[PDB]
Amino acid sequence: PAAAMFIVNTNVPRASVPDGFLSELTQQLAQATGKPPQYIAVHVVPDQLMAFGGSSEPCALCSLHSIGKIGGAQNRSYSKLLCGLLAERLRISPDRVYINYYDMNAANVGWNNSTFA
Amino acid sequence: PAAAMFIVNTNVPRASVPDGFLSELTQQLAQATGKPPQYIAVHVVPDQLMAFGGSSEPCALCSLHSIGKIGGAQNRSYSKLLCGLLAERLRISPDRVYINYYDMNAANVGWNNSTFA
Amino acid sequence: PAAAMFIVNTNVPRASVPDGFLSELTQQLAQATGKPPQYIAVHVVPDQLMAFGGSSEPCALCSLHSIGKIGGAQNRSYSKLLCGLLAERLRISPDRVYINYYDMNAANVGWNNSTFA
Repeated sequence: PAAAMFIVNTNVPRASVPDGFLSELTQQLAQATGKPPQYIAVHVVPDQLMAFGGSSEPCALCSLHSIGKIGGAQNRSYSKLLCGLLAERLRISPDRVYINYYDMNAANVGWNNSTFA
Repeated sequence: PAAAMFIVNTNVPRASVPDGFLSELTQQLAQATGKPPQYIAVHVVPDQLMAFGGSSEPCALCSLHSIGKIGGAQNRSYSKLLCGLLAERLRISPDRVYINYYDMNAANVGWNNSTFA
Repeated sequence: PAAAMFIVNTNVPRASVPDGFLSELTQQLAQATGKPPQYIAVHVVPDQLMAFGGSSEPCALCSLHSIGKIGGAQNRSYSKLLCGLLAERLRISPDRVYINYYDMNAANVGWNNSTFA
């Protein structure tokens, strides 16, 4: 199925989030997952009270929930992509980023008054 | 056990969140799960920077973590309920909502200086 | 591997969050998990619109994602620790706290352009 969602939490200021970033994340993830952009959801949360390694330089905590398209090599590619994007667009060092991956069962994803199973 | 928690993240403005909405979610979920309202926790996050399908009309990303009471049919009923509530109260179209469901092991839920196992 | 991350969401005001709290959480969790503080990430979210049991006294919803070091007894110790910290520092009653525990596969944790597997 086509469902995937990406969340990034960061201490980086809202002003540093470029315009079009939501569409950028959406479409890059659509390319990466082989899912249509219409069912990719994205959520960016700046100005958070956060630390990585006990210090407060720019950092991010992210998650990608997806129905399928999750696994070792795939997650490696996603990590390369997303760390690249966060470094280029949000000035965050890749070694200060965690991304948690979740392969969701269709039956555990609600949408449009039902689930995807 | 009685533990369940619901989170909704949305780009909908804080002003559009009606008064009593937390209690409404709590009690509707208590009905739905057959759990006492005293152990239902609720978290609503408005004004978020979000997109669904690459566009920023009202949308929501939600999760329901629960000890038990999670599964295909149950999740379908929850989705009908919650999409209904989000549409009625938050003006969000049900086809712009994801709800992730999690059946949590008692041993993986901390509360009151211990866990539920 | 060394990766662990902790998030706490609470309705408690930002002003009630003491200075040094991020480092405190980081180091206490480093002690608790036997992981180096350099790979512990922490995220604190105050002033949230939240309820526990349908009422809005101070409460928290937290999560600890970790590569390993998760299980029954361990989670009990973590819960004692974290509820203690939240009560002492954030004035939150331990019976109004949920902490969800996640043992993450190395292959499902992205960091530094790759994963931990």
